[PDB]
Amino acid sequence: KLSSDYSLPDLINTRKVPNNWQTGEQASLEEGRIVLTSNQNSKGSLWLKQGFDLKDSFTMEWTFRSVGYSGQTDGGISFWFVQDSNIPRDKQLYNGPVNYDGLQLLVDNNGPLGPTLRGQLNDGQKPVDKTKIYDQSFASCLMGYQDSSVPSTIRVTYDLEDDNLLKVQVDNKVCFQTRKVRFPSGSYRIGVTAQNGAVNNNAESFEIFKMQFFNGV
Repeated sequence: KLSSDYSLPDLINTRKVPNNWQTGEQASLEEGRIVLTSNQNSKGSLWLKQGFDLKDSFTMEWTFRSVGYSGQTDGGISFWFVQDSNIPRDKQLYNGPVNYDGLQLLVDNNGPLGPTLRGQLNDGQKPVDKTKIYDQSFASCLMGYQDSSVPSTIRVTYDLEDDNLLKVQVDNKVCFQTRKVRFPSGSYRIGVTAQNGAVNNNAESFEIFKMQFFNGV
């Protein structure tokens, strides 16, 4: 049930960035992956050009890794499913929109529990208090992500016909789920952003190996 216009092919043997996606800031396609960060204090975006018209259920699988640094930082990678009439112009929150309307999934390790993958909601009306990110997650889970030889796959499933289940999974292992989130039908934006910040002069490099978008669950 895979959808091509909203997915990212095998980047191995892709030499030019696929035409249905746009990169930004220091994001380039190196070697079978889109490297979002790689120089000290870098940032990178990678978003779909066309907007997804959400009416029914969906499954969204991201595949990523981090390399080149072990230790605490204010860096992080975040995945977005946010309502907007184009690629979000705001970059103030992990190289992404601080004033979003939908879902942010943040992988970082600067919070009270160390490495996590967390859930974050806003409605577009007022931007989020970044100093409150960790107090304001609707759901989270412990998640070693730093360096781990193999990439992790985050699987986001939204099951409209089951009292709207938002279930996130890391490597087929349940990270969290809820029914407190019901996306109103609209045109949504899909992308990932990152930054490694400045702490301890780190060069944490975030890589995107693939992303798959299915209609339905």
